Amino acid sequence: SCALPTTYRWTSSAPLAQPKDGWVSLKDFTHVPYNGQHLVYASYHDSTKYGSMAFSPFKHWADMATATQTGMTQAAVAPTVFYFTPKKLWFLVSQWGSAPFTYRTSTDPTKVNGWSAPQPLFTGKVADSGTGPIDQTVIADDRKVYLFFVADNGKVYRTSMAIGDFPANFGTASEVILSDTQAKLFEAVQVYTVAGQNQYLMIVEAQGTNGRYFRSFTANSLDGEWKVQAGSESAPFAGKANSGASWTNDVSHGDLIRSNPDQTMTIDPCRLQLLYQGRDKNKVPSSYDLAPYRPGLLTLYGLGLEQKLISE
Ligand SMILES: [Ca+2]
Repeated sequence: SCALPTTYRWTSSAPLAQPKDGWVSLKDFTHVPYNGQHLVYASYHDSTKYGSMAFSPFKHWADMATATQTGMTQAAVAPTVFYFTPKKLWFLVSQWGSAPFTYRTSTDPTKVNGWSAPQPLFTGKVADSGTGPIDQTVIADDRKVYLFFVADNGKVYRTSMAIGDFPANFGTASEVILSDTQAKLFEAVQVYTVAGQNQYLMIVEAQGTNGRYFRSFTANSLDGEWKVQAGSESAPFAGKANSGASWTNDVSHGDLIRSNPDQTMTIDPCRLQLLYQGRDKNKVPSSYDLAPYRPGLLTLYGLGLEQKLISE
């Protein structure tokens, strides 16, 4: 069985790429499989600001370090990329600029600067947050499309629309679905359909005493109740305690590897992997925004498909 484990254990790659000259970090990854290749969009930070970028499509993770890094002329910070089958169109969702969250569309998601003009996807605000809504994800079932987000404030938020309405502005409304301390429900929410397991998986980034880490929750439906799965820093979904990463304490904002680029955000638990951001634990960053984040890949320990998966 590929059922998600009670106790997670991973092995990690080394840093998978360095930012090209003029950039300090690569962050906040979103990945889709595309024509047999890895297609990764990301935030980046330079000396003074954030932007967004993509890597040239690459077959193997070893390839990521030399893939070409192309900046987007219109920033799409903390992006989400997927294919929306009921419109036969690719979507890139992001924060800031013309609306709290925006969407843009394309027939070919590898045209880094070929996306449509952004339109509003969400125009709400939330209470008790110094950032406002950040770090969206989007995911659908057969009935509805859902937007989940966080706010640096201990809360996870949700809104939805009918499947047949998408895309449109979700609007101004949102609901708190999880609440805890600021540290416990902080950033980088992601939600997935777990293939073959008849369930949904949520991960949320938390600030731990040893580093950033992910906490997991599961639900029976996207409009259902989320209950904690692996929520402690000592036994997290993914963190210093169980990553196998020697180079980074942080296990931070990224994307599980999706089996299917579509709007269901499906993952194959038999092939469970996390594309994350980490940073050198042996240097103290100048500032958070100058932190030297880099991509890394976790692969779950003990998979039946381990060898086939690791060797690609
Ligand atoms: Ca994200």
